[PDB]
Amino acid sequence: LHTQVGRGLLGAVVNPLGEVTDKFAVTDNSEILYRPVDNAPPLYSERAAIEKPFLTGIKVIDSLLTCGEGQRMGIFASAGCGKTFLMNMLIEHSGADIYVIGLIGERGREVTETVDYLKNSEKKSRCVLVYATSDYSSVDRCNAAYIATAIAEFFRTEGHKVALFIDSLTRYARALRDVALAAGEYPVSVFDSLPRLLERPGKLKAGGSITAFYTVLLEDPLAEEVRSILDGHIYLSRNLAQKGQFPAIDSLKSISRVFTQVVDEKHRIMAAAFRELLSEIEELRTIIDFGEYKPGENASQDKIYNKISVVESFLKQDYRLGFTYEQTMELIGETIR
Repeated sequence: LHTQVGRGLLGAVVNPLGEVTDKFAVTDNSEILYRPVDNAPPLYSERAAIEKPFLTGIKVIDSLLTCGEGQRMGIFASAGCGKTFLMNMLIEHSGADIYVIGLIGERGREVTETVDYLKNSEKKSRCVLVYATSDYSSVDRCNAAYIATAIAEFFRTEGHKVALFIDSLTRYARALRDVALAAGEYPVSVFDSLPRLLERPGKLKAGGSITAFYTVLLEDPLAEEVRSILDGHIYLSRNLAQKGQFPAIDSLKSISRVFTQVVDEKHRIMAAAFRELLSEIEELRTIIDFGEYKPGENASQDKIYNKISVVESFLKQDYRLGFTYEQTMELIGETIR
């Protein structure tokens, strides 16, 4: 019902009981406070409008799927489309003050993977990790989500720009379902914990912000209405991963619902122009695989064909590399020209 919060948790690993069990970094700060894990979402009047971009350093995201400070973004993928590696990129190449990661229902190898990743990360001293493995109860998995959010909420009230990661909402949802049948399942369900959890992030007028990334596993009914609640979603295409396209983000099947609110007109024009070229390329891919593309016949098709490699090159991104907003807009500029 209460968890540890504060700068003293920076660099630490926290189990579903709110106790530190490991560290991936050590900091000079030792601030430890206590707050409840279940807190009310901000009043609408307390919430600031999402107007400022949350840069990720990932070209396809920053250019076509631009995130906003205080936004909730879904990450939809089937294991493995490189979901974990996308999250790692989001941590490395963004510029948040503090990163809070909640790993829900992960095998435990997996938990150690994230820890070993953080142990060599440059963001190590700005991260807090909360985990719940497959060996913990369904109640403990749910609390892992609340603890991570509550930890993030404290940093937000201090005015920090916080990025919250929940991997995954899928395993969290199962745990919630198992908990629901406990006590045999007015006016409180166990099923409604999911919206309460998701409306907690955001930018506060009086405080910092929480930009949250919720991962959803694909193999689902409420995968479709976690989508309904959030402010956008990123889809990792299995097709794109197998073609060696990394990150395997399907731009055309993804959206940031705050896109036009966080980029200027010049950006908006380039993005729209890029998406059309993308659509034209997909049309040609079909025509090619149908065996109806002969060079020389249609000048427009030939012009589109010769744009495929530069477009693919723009979408491609080494996971170790991060791009500034000026670089991304510069690159997409030569792609559509």
